Amino acid sequence: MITKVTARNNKITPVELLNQKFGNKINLGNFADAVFTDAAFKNVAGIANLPMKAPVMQVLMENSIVSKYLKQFVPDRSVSFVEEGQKFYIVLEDGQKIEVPEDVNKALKATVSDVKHWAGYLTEDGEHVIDLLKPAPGPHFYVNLLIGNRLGFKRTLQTTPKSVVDRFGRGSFRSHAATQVLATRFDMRQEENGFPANRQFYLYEDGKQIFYSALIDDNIVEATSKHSSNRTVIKYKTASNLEITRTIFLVPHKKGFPLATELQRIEIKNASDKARNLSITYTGMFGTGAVHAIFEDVTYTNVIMQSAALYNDKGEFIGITPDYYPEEFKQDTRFVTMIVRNGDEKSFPQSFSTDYNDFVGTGTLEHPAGGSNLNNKLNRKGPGFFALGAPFTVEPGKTVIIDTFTGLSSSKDNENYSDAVMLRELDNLLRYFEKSESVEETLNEIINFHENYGKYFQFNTGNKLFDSGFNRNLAFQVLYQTFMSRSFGQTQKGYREIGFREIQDLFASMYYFINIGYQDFVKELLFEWTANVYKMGYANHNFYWVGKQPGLYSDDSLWLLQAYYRYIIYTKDTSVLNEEVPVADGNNEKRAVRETLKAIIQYSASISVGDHGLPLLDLADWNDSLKIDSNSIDGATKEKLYYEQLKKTNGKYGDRFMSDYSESVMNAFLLKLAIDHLAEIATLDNDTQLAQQMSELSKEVTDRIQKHAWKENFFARVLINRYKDGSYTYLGAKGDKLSADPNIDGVYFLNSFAWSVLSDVATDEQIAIMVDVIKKHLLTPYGLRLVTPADLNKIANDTATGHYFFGDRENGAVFKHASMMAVAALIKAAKKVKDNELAKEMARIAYFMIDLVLPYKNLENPFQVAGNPRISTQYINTDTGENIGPLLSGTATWLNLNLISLAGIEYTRDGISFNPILREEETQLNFTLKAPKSSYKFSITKPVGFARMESSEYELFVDGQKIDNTVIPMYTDEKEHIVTLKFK
Amino acid sequence: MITKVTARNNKITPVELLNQKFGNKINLGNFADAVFTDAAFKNVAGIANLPMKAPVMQVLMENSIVSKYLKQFVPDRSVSFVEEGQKFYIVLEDGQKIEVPEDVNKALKATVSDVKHWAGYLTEDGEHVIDLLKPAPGPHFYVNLLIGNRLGFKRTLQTTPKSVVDRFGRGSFRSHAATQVLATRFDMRQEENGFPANRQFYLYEDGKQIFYSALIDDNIVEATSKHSSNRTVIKYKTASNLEITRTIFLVPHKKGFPLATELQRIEIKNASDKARNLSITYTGMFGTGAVHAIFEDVTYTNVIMQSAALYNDKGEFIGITPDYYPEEFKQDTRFVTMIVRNGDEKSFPQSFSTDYNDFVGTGTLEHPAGGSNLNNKLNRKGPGFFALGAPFTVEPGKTVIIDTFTGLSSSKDNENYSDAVMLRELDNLLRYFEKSESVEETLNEIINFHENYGKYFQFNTGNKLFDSGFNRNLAFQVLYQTFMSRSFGQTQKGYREIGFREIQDLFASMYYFINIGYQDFVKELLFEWTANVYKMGYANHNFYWVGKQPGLYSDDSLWLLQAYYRYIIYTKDTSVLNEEVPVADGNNEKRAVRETLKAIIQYSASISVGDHGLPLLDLADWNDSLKIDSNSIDGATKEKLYYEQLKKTNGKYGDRFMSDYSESVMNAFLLKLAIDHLAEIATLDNDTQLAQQMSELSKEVTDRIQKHAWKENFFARVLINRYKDGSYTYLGAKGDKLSADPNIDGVYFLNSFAWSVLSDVATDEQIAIMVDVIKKHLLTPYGLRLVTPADLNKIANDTATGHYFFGDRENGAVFKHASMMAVAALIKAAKKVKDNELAKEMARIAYFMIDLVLPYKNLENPFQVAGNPRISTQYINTDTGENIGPLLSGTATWLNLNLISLAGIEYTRDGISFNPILREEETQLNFTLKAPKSSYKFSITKPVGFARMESSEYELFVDGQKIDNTVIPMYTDEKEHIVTLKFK
Ligand SMILES: [Cl-]
Ligand SMILES: [Cl-]
Ligand SMILES: [Cl-]
Ligand SMILES: [Cl-]
Repeated sequence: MITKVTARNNKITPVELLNQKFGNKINLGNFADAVFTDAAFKNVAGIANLPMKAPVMQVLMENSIVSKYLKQFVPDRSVSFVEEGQKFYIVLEDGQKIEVPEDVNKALKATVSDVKHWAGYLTEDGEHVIDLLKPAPGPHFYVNLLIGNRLGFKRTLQTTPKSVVDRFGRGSFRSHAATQVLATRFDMRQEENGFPANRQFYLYEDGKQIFYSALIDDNIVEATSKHSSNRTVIKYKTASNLEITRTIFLVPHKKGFPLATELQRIEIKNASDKARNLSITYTGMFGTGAVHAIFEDVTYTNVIMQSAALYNDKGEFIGITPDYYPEEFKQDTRFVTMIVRNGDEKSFPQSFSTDYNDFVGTGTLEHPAGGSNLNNKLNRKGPGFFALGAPFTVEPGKTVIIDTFTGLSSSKDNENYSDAVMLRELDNLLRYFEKSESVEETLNEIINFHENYGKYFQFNTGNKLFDSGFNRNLAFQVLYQTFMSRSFGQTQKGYREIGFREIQDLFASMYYFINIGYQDFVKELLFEWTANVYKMGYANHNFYWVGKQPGLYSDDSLWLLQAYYRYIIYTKDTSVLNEEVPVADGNNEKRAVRETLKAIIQYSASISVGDHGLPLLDLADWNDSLKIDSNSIDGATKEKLYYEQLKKTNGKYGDRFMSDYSESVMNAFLLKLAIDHLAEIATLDNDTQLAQQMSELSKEVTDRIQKHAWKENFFARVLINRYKDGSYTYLGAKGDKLSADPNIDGVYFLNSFAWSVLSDVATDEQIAIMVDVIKKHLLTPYGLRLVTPADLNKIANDTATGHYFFGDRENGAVFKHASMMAVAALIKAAKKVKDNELAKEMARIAYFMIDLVLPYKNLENPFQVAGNPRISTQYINTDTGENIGPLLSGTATWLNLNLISLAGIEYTRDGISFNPILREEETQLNFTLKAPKSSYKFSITKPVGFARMESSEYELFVDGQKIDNTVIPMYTDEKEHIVTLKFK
Repeated sequence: MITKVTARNNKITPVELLNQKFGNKINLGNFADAVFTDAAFKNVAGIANLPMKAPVMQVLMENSIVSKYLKQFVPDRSVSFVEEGQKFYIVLEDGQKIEVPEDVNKALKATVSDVKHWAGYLTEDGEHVIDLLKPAPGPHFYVNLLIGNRLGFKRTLQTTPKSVVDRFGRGSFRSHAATQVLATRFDMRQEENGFPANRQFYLYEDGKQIFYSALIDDNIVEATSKHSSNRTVIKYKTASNLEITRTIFLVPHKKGFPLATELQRIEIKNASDKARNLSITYTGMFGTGAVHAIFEDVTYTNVIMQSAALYNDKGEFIGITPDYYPEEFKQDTRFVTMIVRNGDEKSFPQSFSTDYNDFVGTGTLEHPAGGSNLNNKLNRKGPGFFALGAPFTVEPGKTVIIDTFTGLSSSKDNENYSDAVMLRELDNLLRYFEKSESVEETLNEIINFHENYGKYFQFNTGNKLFDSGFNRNLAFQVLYQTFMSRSFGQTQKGYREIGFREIQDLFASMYYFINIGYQDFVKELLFEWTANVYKMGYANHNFYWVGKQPGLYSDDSLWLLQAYYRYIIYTKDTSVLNEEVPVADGNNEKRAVRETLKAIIQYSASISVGDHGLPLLDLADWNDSLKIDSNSIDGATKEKLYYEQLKKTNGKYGDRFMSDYSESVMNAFLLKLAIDHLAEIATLDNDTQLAQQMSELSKEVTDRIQKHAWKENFFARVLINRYKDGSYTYLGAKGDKLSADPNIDGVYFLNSFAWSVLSDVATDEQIAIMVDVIKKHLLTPYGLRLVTPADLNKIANDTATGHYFFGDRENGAVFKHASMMAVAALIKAAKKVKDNELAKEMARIAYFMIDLVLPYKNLENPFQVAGNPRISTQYINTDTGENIGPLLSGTATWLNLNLISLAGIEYTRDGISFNPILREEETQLNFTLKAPKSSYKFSITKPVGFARMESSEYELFVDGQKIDNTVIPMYTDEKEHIVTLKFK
């Protein structure tokens, strides 16, 4: 009877149909756009020969002239617009070509004139200039991320403030953890991160609204947004020649300031020849302290608070704070204030409202009925809506500046906390920003800070989109992730703690922090992670103020050896091994770092191992889908069972924990690398016993991996020990019996390849075999997928039943973080494998994948690939090519490592092992590199084609002297050194 | 330095300041309104002599003419408007009285003209007629609640659909449990129950928007809403003489229909002299199946679904369904369809959109840029936004009808479930509603169903607001709560299961259901609760599909004896005692109801008792604040410990469980009543052994309560057993040492009084003493508070510190459910106490409290008392008098019981024990009463003053015969009997 047609099962698209109906009576070009004319999909209206994919028909339908014109043909007849000469015609299925009227011709010409820039463009400094009327490619594309600065102050990760701002300034603003200053919204749309009033304001004249910052109407003649490094600037021009500018940024911390302050400066220039008597109404919504009650008890969120007014020492109203009854919601105190600067005069708000219903009245948020006559009523309840009002006359050619300060003080940074602390810190803040120029000086301080931070590594290639993308945008994102991990963004809105394994972010950022004088901050972070390791060697899976989930995931601790290795090899600072750091078990116990590193290795190499001597998988490892063992145990449980086992069987600590649990081959590689790292650290520390022990153990673990985990054509991913009849014994290579694709024998995991190489286990021949498998079965037109299709229900039960349509997340996506770990392996191998043709191929795959993740390239075909042109996104949908959020991701961290590796930089025992791998079409590469006590300018030349030091002829010079040693010294002479490499 | 002034600490209000500057220069009347002119509160603008409190200055400020005029004086000068003759003047502090201009005079006259009806009015049938422009007293005031009908079908409480509708049709619509059909909103405002698009639509003419159902602009000349029993009707008239009517109701279930369907009929009449070519765009937002991911992973909610189109057998598009990938979200299937009826023609939508971004475009939801040219694009992602479009020409004087059907099919009502089941059920639904008249016939069926249901008891007094409020509105609410408990409303939006103790709702509703032929449904509910009792006698605290929380709260099982007693005494059906019902412990074990009732009593009278032989409190009882014992145990834990104790101490089952846990005196009263009830049931069942055992146990328990819980001037609330030195031994009477009010010796709990009387434990002298304490310390100007101030930290560290400002919830509110249980006690005692002056006083308190809870009285001073004039609300704030939500409450259930009790009806062994208690000022009371096999007309007359059968002279007649027996038979002769009572 009734039938159902899904979006995916719909037989044909509008553009396919347009081509069928017109493709051989007009030239449709390389791109076109079309819409079905009715809900049964039999006819289309389209337009030919666009420069890229873009929703042109949608914009044309918003135009009353074109819309009316089309209704003489649609819906019963299909039509296509076509431009010949500089005239537009409409075409019918029967062949009639009708020259469109003059007014339709103009509208069509204006609409197509700049399609190539509809998603905006990048400045030479990598800032995104966005048109406030144009459609968005996707919900992350027009988003900026802002951060404070708590360097030099306590608990930087846990206390730095953070904000998200879209092109209209929508979004939210948080202090520590998920403490909301301006309210988050948890609703149906990814596009809605915050309550809609946040950061927005209205202008009035003669009691009538003339402007709302989140509404572009016919009275707005220009409106653009510019996302830059740690600030957003939004500009509008009215038909009445008012020029409005909004600048939004977070205040860097200073002693005595509130823990979080977001500053929004509003400049209003009267570019007309007549004075105007205006007023502003500045609005927003404070976040609730009772976040869970938004779901459970909205009335509770209202009754537990009231609004309160703030007054300076002269008795003048300055703004609003939401006042809470319960003690648990009094440990933070929010505020909003405003100063109006009008010539000589400084003034504060003259009126306010604090009840959304009274403010909107019979109107809407875009056109509030009470917006021009604020009622000065302090609301007895929440929610903490606010509106602050002030009048000002602005003379011809003059500007009025309104500075707004929104924020929160907290017990997290103050003993003996009460709202009296907020009032003192707010006074400190307002005194600091009393002089108009202080706001611009602080903004310039922010700009200069991030510019200085980025100087660790700077590309100079003349592709300015690439150079700015790396030198500014990626450098900022890696700083952002060091402080914020994966805890905040446009669509990351729930409370998330710091995952132990996300020490990875420091792998890339540590060099940046060390080269602006913050080596001690890097050490602090290393020690903070180290305090989340237990005596036995497992780790809290997550931490924030304290740690939780002891040993729940099997990979976690192993990542810490990579962090220590990177730090110690770069700085030669072995003193960190002797730091006495709290053990995660508590009871006031401390242990030297060195002994904790040994314990990490002993847990995964000796105690928590399976029948083949490889680390147990436990609940899961890096891959949360590998819920292979349904009766897994965490580390606290394992520890108790382990001591009971040693007593029952007369064992000694360090003996294996006995079980039929499955083994993680990826953990085996992380462990082998960790052991190598500790061996090299011990050698640098002149600790001969530990170096010998670790070198021997590395050899042993390598032997176990080769004997038990190489399976025909790949390193397996999991070894399975509970089927003694042999029905299943491994997952992750040919013959595993677990493929869900009839055309593939085996399941193949990208990380088995990547980590076999990064750990220096895979032989050259094993690499060649695995790369062939990757080319055939893991490399898609959108990049390297994480794994091939598997049927894990044959061995396990519940991370089962699929949740995604093909292309999304676990159903076949390109996970860009994993893709970048594979690229790290491809680069490392391309530098050293003997076979130059294997090296060439691996480098081609590396650059292919980097090209699919570089954010600036999202502006090449933005309405297909979406993403965000200044900030990474997490995955590529393999059905559509769309880059899909969230923003913060291991992608950015490993992309940074990978581009520096391709430029040739690896830090080793004796200095910089220099071995660059350029693109085949590049003939030059130039960059600068900072070190703590020296600097370098690197220049690389080569012919077109693949070239690498392993197989190509070259000449290397340092400071004008031809040298044969490709390990460049780490200089300490406070000079700039010139490195020149010329391939023959 | 900076100072802070809270809403509550603000020294003086605007009206206080208006009175101070003008109160002896003009007569400000009984009511006035005022606003501060600026943020420092030094001056005011106000208006004199209003008929009630109302936000008049707010409405005046929305008026351009009045707002401009007031700027000649404000903010520097205070002003008051005043009306002399029928002309308006403005007064200044210096005495100047200024006749205001004529345009200002007109605006002022118009604004004040109908203030007394700004919150709407009630029709004679109790329906709330609401103006769509006027402000709301509070967020529950303009709300209606809708319900389906699953009587005659399986799992009624778990499967009946339900909806919330405000005056604009905003809100949400659910199937089983918290399954969302139309999306709920969990955001900052109590006013926002649903996604804003839900139920709303636009009209277009010549490509231009002319109407949006949720926007009243200058082109709307009339706009009202009428909330009635189980439907809402919203009417608009445009300046162009279009008349638009929306009717919203839930479809009663029929075999073959979807489990949930909400029908919205839209009627568009062209009351002009020229035909109009119009189109409609009908919108909404489907609820997500992944509710938790709205908070945790919004991107997930989008990617797991796509939109799909629906087509009838002729290939015509009919609507949209959101299609889900994961199996767990495929067990319900949602739909929306639409039919346009235009003269002879029936048509279906010609276009649709399913992407919110494409629909709104550069516009707003109120003015969407894509609303008149839907794109016919099926969205590959969620959220499930929908817009259905259709054109129609409407001739002069003619009407077009658009019927919309929104709903969900479910596996909860169908084996072998898939979306094919939805398509079949939708076809059945649309075939049923093919003929235009079927919609009106179903609506009339609903109206007639609720009118017939209410006939069990009908008041006929000189007050139609009271009569309709009881006979229609309260009767509906009690039905609603029988099906929905406390699980849904404007602000009740989380998932809530059925609380065991909320069997209370059936105490009132069972008589209504029995008198429309649904006695078997009442039995089924009794058996359903009985299956949530464990063998030992404790109960699951909550249940829905299955039960949970075994014995967590100590009072739960005892309420079931009141339900069985009411049922058995009314019907004489003792057969239910022999029903074999599953025990909550499972393992396919069943037990006869009789033995389960005995076990309930044994648990609280013998096993789970403390040192005084009274029931243990456990975690808490009816009162969730009595977390006195921090090491409490649930029933499963207690049962395991109990069997171990019987073995260690050589005991027998039925012996006391030994502990120092605290005892609940309220539970002792519930238990004593339960025992009396089982004794009487056993006597009716001719079970002499059980009757004698229960009568003896009642005597024993009464003696325990009198000996151990009467403490000088009150029955205590908790006995404390863990302080062997006597430091504390009770809570709830003089001398308990636990008061937090220096002026009160002791803590007093309203329920100690109420349940001591309802259980027939309190002596007349005890009642007199407790009523005195109540008058002095529990009776406020807003009614009976639940408890006096207590400092429980002295016995239970681990506490709270309070969470509310004074007046709200636990900090001193009038909890209206508890107030009604106390009124039930006051009525019971007033009928029987020997002292007529005590009876008179208690009846006065009873009617005082009833007057404060009757919903229709919320329209007397609505901007102060708020609430909802058709539906109860939960509490009264004792600082302001505001009635605060939520809507569903034990208030309605016990109000219904109390008003019937006051009218004189109590069912006893031999019939109807008739003993009415009228108001002193009443001289007559007439009502009708239905019984299963007879009916009654009751008439009572008396002179002014207090009269009751216990102490006043009267004559009682039945069918014309004077009688002395005040127990009227329950007749079975299918005749109407006339009962006449005349007090002398
Ligand atoms: Cl994000
Ligand atoms: Cl993996
Ligand atoms: Cl509610
Ligand atoms: Cl109580």
